[PDB]
Amino acid sequence: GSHMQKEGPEGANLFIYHLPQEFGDQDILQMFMPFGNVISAKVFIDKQTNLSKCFGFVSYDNPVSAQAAIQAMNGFQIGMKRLKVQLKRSKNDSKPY
Repeated sequence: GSHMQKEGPEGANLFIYHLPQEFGDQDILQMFMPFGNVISAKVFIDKQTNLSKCFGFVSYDNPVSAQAAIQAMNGFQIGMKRLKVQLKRSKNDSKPY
């Protein structure tokens, strides 16, 4: 029934934050798919108050796919918002700055 949220395993760890107005949750499964398989996602943006967050996470099979997408989607802006992404570094915060 109730299961804990599946985070990426040993070696691949992908957090996608700061998605543009056409990127979003049912579409996260859509554009990342030919570079490798989906396992679980949800966007925690607290929808009723809109405090800066827009913070994400996702599960990819095995580490030969970590480093091959982690740099093709870094810094290329889509629209009025920019995408910044990295290997799982020590989790201390859930705000941009």
